[PDB]
Amino acid sequence: KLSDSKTSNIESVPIYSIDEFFLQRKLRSELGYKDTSVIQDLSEKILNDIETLEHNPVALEQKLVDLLKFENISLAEFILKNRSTIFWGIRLAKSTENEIPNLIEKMVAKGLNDLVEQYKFNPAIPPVIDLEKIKFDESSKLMTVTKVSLPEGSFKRVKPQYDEIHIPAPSKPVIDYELKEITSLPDWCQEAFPSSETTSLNPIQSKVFHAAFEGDSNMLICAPTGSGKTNIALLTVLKALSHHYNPKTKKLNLSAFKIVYIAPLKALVQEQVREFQRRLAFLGIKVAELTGDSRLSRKQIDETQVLVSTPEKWDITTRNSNNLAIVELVRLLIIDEIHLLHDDRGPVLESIVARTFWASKYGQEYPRIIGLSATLPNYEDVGRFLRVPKEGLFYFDSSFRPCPLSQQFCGIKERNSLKKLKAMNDACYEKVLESINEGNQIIVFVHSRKETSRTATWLKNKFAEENITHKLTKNDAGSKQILKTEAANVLDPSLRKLIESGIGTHHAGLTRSDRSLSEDLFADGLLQVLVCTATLAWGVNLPAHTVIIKGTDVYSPEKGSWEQLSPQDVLQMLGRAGRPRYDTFGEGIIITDQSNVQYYLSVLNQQLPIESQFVSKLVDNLNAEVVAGNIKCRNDAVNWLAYTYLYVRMLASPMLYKVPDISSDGQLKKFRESLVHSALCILKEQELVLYDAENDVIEATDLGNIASSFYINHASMDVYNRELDEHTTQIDLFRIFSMSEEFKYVSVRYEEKRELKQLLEKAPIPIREDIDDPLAKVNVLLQSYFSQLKFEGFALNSDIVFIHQNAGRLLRAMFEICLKRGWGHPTRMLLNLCKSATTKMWPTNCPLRQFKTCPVEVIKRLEASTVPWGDYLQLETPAEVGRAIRSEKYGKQVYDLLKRFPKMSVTCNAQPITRSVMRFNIEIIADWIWDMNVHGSLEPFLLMLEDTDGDSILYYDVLFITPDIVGHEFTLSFTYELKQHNQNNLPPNFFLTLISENWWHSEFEIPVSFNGFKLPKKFPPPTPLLENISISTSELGNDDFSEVFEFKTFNKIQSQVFESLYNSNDSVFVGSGKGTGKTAMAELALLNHWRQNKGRAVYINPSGEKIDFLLSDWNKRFSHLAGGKIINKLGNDPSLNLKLLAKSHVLLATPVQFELLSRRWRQRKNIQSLELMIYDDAHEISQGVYGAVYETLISRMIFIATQLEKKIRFVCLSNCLANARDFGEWAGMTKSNIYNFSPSERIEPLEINIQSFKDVEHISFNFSMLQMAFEASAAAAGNRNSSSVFLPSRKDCMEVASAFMKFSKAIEWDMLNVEEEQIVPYIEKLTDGHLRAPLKHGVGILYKGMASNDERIVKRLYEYGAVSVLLISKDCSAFACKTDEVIILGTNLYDGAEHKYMPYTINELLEMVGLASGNDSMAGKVLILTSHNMKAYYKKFLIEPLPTESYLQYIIHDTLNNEIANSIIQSKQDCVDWFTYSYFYRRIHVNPSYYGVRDTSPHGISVFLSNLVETCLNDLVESSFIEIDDTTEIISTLSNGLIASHYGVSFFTIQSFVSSLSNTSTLKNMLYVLSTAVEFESVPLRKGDRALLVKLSKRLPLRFPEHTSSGSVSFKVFLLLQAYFSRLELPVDFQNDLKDILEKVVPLINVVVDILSANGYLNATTAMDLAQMLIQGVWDVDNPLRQIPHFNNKILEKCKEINVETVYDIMALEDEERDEILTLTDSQLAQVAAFVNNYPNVELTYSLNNSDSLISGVKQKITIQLTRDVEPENLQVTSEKYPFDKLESWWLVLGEVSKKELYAIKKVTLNKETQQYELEFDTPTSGKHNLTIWCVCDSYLDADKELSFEINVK
Repeated sequence: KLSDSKTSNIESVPIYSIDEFFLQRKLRSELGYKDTSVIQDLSEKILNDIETLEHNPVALEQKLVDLLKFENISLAEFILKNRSTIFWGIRLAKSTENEIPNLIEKMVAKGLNDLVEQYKFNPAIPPVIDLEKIKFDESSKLMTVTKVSLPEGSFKRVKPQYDEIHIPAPSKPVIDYELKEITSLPDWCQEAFPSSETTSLNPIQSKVFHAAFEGDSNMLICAPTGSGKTNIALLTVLKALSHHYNPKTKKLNLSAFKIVYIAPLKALVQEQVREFQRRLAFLGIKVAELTGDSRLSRKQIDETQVLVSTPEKWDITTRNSNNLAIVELVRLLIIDEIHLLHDDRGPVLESIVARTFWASKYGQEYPRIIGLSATLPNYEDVGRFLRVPKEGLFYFDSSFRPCPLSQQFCGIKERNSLKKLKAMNDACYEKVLESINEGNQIIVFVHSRKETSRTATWLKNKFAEENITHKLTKNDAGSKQILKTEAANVLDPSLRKLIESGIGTHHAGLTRSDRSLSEDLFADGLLQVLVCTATLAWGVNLPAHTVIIKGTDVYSPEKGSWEQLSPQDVLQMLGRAGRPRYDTFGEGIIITDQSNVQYYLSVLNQQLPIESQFVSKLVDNLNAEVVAGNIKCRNDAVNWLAYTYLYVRMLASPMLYKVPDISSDGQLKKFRESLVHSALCILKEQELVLYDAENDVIEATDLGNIASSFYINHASMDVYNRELDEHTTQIDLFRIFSMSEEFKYVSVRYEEKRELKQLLEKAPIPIREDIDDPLAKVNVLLQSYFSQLKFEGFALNSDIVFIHQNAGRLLRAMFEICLKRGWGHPTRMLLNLCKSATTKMWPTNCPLRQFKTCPVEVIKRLEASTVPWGDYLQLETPAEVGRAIRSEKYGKQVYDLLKRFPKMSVTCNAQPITRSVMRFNIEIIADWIWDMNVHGSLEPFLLMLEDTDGDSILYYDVLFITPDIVGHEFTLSFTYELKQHNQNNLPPNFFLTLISENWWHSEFEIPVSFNGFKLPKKFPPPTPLLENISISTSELGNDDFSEVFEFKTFNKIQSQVFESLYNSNDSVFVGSGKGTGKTAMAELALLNHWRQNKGRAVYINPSGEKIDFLLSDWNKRFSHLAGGKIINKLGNDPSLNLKLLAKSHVLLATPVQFELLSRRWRQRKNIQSLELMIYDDAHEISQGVYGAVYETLISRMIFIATQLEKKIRFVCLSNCLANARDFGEWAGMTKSNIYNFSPSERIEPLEINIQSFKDVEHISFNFSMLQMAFEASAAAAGNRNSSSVFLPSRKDCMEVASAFMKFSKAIEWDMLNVEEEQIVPYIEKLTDGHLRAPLKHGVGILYKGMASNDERIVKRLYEYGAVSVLLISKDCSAFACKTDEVIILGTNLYDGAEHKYMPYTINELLEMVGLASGNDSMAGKVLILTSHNMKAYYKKFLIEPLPTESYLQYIIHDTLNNEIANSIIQSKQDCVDWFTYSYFYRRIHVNPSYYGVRDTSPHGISVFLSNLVETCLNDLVESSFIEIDDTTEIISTLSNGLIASHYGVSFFTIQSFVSSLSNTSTLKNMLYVLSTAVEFESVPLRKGDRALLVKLSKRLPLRFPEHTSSGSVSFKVFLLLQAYFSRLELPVDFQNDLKDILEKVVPLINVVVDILSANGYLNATTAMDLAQMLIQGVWDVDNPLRQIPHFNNKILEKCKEINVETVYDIMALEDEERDEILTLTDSQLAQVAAFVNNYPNVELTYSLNNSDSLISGVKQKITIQLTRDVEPENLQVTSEKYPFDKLESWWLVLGEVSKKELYAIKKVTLNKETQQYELEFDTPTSGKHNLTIWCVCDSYLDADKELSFEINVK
């Protein structure tokens, strides 16, 4: 443990780590005595002083101060704290014969504490090699053979200034194959080849056709200059497309299919993207240039199938693990210009090909490997490299060129400098005039940039001197016209004069339009000569008859000098020689020095060998692989090297690669080992990787990851690692930058010295380096680039270009390094430096400059204003903007930009979970207009939490701002384990900074917590268990009880609490780990409660599944043994539930369900009749709102026990907690029996594994985790321990199932875990097809919404051992299929609420973990796969349970309003009085920091409560929920709040409804209003489901209002309720979402209608009509028979024929009629009977006490009699669509239709066959009125009855 100072972990030492050599190591290392003997004697003396000193630690401290020479006191302190521990620890390790005495001696010497503490816990020889010796010393000339061979017909002609060595054009070849005609091809590809001039493939393209199109073999095609690579590629592309094209379907699967094209330069890449885009458009395939210049633009790249890119972008892409997801998809790889293997880039291509054939692993399929090459020797070896058989290995010579190319080599002989300029110029003019005089055009390549125009001038003047006739025109009447007319120049450069002489200049730097209009002139035959830069050879396809190369000797900043033109450039340039259709032959001519002669010949006549340059970067490519985890020992690298070109070429030729001994090693194993070690130890010593040389183990480090993933050379990384201090400031960073390997050879030429010094003098950032020093040059040029200066010299320009080219990735690497080390200012500065690096601007410049569309004149007025830029942002009007910039015109413009500038507003706070842990909660709003044109698809932001100083970085993350989160402010939270320094001494404040990754002066930072906080006191100890092999079924009084538990023995931890449960009648708490058996504990309390004949018993549990099981379980074991009725509860019908409570001895309910009853304990007598209440899984009283309600419940029951004096017994069952004391005192527990055990108290052994993976914290999971998981799973299955895997969702289960099939079907372990024969019948149980083929291969699946039969089958099959691999959706944690081993794949799940990925929490994960119990002696095994940001937290809180805090603070309005409603709380004081019974109140005192308490003092807490309540009460009266009768004052409930409390709806939902519902609102509007309820926030919102909702919105008529976000759940609800009304077929997800939605509707629509009916708005009758639709699952507009169960369209249709519409006609239907209509099965028929024979029929009889004599405005009473045809046995409503219970309730309504006024209304339950109700109403205005009485049912349709009558008013 490395640190600048002593920590408590470093200080204390355990015995087992104190080995036989510990002390001397520690002394020697700590003190610094390299010599052995010194420490050898010293340690002896120290231990002797420890031994013989029978005094004290002080005397030893003195003696140690003496021996350790008064310094290194921390060492003395190490010795002091571990005096006896080390002193005896060093002894025990020497021998057992010494040990046996030493334990006794140590025990007798009172050392027993340390002993209990103790009990409580390759034959390698490395050969060094010189990498310099291995790399080729011959420099630019890789000529391995001086002997060149020319074809006959060639000849040498000597001339005064040069030798002309020329070779004639090659003869046409005689192929013995007939070419494929364009029409001879298959049908689906005819447009892959244009209506060509020849309509046939050429010989090269024809011979290869077989394997290239009909076969799928890997291959290497080596062909001469310009072989039409496009078509050759297209053939193979078309072949790859084959096995994805559907058989009969004339369409093509553009999924699970990708192709890639690798080309040397980006230009050619773009050219091929163009040539492959429109060319393959007809197939519908999309092509793309791989935006490798963006790592964010690799997520959206997936929509394209054809990728064209550079080797480096591809290498980075494939190397970075995050992209491994889509690598498997590729099945075709075309490498263009493979012959670069000899070039410096080769190692990359080699690395890629190596990568392909290396980590195939599970894949077993290698993509189509196809290489396109030039004709050069060693094509043989490239074959063995690329795995090419002879069936694909092809080789063509110059003869098969589409246009034969003649050669002429000009060898200049000059000794003079300038005279060579005329040597080239005269030799050029010789050939310019030679060619042009022969009636054809020419093209010329130059060595530099502007040189093209300098050469153009010389040639123009040389002809003006003489001819100017051959280049003038081919016809002055029809050519010089355009030359003088349109071809005459409009463009602006000097070309105005040049172009008129018939010459061209394609300079890489001219305006695009100029270039276009320029090359179009050479194309159309006007210009007779085109001079150009190299770029033309790579980009635009513009052929010419003769090509001439001038210069050849080119400058290379990488080497800081000059080198000969590379072979590839020459070949590519000659790639533009000739015109196939027009010319019979082409021609190439070269101008070079006689020193070169043979080299360019060896290039252009098949002599240049292809040798590997891999060694040069071997160390880098090795590092990359080690990072990938593909190398862990030497032999991995040894095997890795076998897939390289180097290897093959070494095998083929050991004498050229300098291998000493192939004689012994012939396979080159030993050599590979040596080389591998030789590189690996360099990586070791440079701190890239960690390597144990002897024992063979390799582990990549942060630096290695940064090195590989950011594509940096190891040397630079070393420099950065070693030079970069934590104290580094701006000035040093530039020097650190300069020292990079990339600037190794930056020569400070004296020619440049003057011009440089001019800059160096006046640089804005100090440079300590002298003018004659590379570092200074680099620094200057970079700082110059940041000011975008201009230079005249080519030498300077090329250099600064190179610099600013690499500066980006270098600086990014530096930043990442600084961030990983946690150094503030370095990263802070470096980010802005990277920004300046990319944006060409200093932080002193105004960001308006950064916009591509901005006011030019405005900015310079701001840069020179001295005014803070941030002050312009708050100018909220174009006027002030116009003022600020001194312009009306540009004000209106820039105003829009200010409003479009990335800016945010943030706020946050601190929350101490526990002493050592601080939680940070932040809330952020993004405030700008997302102008896509500039912002792009995404704006990243660096989030950084740092210390007081701004030095050390505490926490960091990256926030990704997308378009649809702007304006939509949101929250985020994270964990920081508090610094041990700060933990003891409170610091003032931290700083939370947020800065844009690429926008200037967006930075905004703020402080955190500060205002003072009290950290919770460190947790007290748990209560361990004393020895028990005790308790039995016979300790139970009744023998009948003994037959319940069966297992005579009681579980270990379970037996302990027995006495205080089975016997004692006291309030009791049991916190026991989940999986230990609390379920069985609960039963004892009941058995005691029962045997003593107490009374009604209430079992509470939020876990629905467990309730559902327990009901089905208990009445099979308990009901008939003592006369008890057990029954559960559906909260959806409180009225039913009340009766269920009254009608049962014991019941099961969720917290909210029972709370819904208890919230009127005042009236409901059967509440206080209770005596026993069991509170299972109580730990969830902190689980949000439902938990807050759960808290409120038990709080109430306490309050009831108090207020009604009669005591109630509380039996709380929970999992492991923190300080149970609060929970105990809260529930009035006897402090004696509030048991609380720790997690590590499990009755069985559990072994939890946890693994961290990088770059997954913002996604579900990745490939490595999947592989890991399946490895662990199969490995577990191999040992008869079946495995259960938890996944985020069903989708993932399916995908992972497929993954299981491919994974298994490619290895040894791959079985069903059972016979392949006996299992077949169960495949016939496909009630869900999805599970067919997966389970068929031995993988079980489980998901929410699964059919009952499926779940039965699969789970039972799993238990039978039919499958050891179980896949479970997180949702189904409830389905507790306990197993031998559990796996957790990913801990993140996306949520559209917070608009990001959300992590698993302790409870879910724990509930998952609980499912572990190895067969008897076997340990239960758990594997958790997660991210780096979470591992610490999980391992922290899974062993040390998280503190249970109160969520109650969020539901204050609801509970307060409810308590006010029952007139329990009447005064302000009574609120606080009530609060005293809550966990919140007892918990806010022990951690006032967590709950936002302003003052830590108890006084402050009381103040907090007072202020809280006051604000709440004001909030309540604000929206008319309560009324405060002033004076003590007294408070009373009002309508809205009374409704809220009555039905149990959130305050804000009510508020929303009130201010949204109107007298003009309609059915649609009421639906929309309904969908906005707060209660729907718990409804899922899966990633991308919106797309599905849009698809549904086109099937449904009602339109969601466009003036609200469709990324909200209200949208989903609004649509799905319609889908429910329309009985529309839905997905498996939406139906569960639908069920969840429907669960919460019944007591909501009642609130709607009750709101409406209170204001006298007759519209209430609408909301009712809505209520019916919700219960029968149909629009109230359809045939009254559709609501009947199973009445399909056939029956519905038949009913027309018999003239039947109403339900009444169906029950009145004769039997002989049913037989011909009801074709349904018996069950369905039974349901039909169940619906029909309960369909109510009522008769309405109004009886007004006096039908005329009413006083105006007097409250006249009317009596309404409701009668029923029969006595109803059961008001249980039936509906095949509504999946709950419900009463048949009726609305009585009295209102005036003409005035839309409802006079009276009454909600009733029509139980008796006849009854009557009294209503009273306000007599309306004087005159006469038409009153109408409705009687409607809220559960059925078309059974509604109405009456109307006239009234007269005085």
